[PDB]
Amino acid sequence: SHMMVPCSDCSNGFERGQVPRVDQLESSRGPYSVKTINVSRLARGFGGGTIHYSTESGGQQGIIAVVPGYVSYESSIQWWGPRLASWGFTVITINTNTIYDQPDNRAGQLSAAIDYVIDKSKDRTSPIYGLVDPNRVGVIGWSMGGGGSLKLATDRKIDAVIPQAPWYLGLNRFSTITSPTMIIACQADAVAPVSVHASRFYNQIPRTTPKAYFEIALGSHFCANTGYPSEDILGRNGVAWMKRFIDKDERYTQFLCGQNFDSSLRVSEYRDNCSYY
Ligand SMILES: [Cl-]
Ligand code: NA
Ligand code: NA
Repeated sequence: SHMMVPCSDCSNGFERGQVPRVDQLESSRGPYSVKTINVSRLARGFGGGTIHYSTESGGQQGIIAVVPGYVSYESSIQWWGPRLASWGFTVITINTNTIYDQPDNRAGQLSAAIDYVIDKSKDRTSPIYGLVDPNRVGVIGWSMGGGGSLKLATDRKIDAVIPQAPWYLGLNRFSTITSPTMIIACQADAVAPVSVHASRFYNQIPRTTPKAYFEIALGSHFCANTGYPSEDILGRNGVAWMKRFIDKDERYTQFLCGQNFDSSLRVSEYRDNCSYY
């Protein structure tokens, strides 16, 4: 076997840390200090990126890979890295092999990036040696990368998916997705119109699969990217989503359900099937 460091801040399975306040979830950082490892483009199967991780709480950490869109780089999605790592996930934000790569290719690169992290967790020279649980993985993607994230869920066992402003064209198996999926939609999107992409994909996913549709009022296609004005609230729901579905931490259902999120002028629509969480 490979050495795995126990979680030393866990109970009730993988429930890590204390229950936060909503304002803590909305903050730019959770309770843990974020460390980073640069991954060069020489990495197998993707264009490199950055591993974000924390060590205070020990191991058994879920793994998350995050991918950008067409003609875009890691910075567009990088905010998810430190945000989620600060809550006890090992998170790799990536560049793609080329910026022109299409959704199904981006799905394979998310898969490769997960596997890269797993491989490093078995490498005695890596800071993340023994830190991760290869059995608990999630993905996040923007635009064509969001399409890729949904595609990957149909090809690999994925514990949680966050497609943001997703774009996908053609035949798909989204009608069979069993991974808990939180779609972030940008209301005014002219690149991946929600009526064609995000909303349709949400509606396809099985009723028994936990899901959410978080639509940012007036948002452009870029509305969920690094530095945009909804990092606070998108990150609140995203951290809760990954806690609930990667860590199986049911203390976090309260942050996702019964909230009437679209009462805020910032949120044009919120859908969920909370009765199936
Ligand atoms: Cl747009
Ligand atoms: Na590479
Ligand atoms: Na609203």
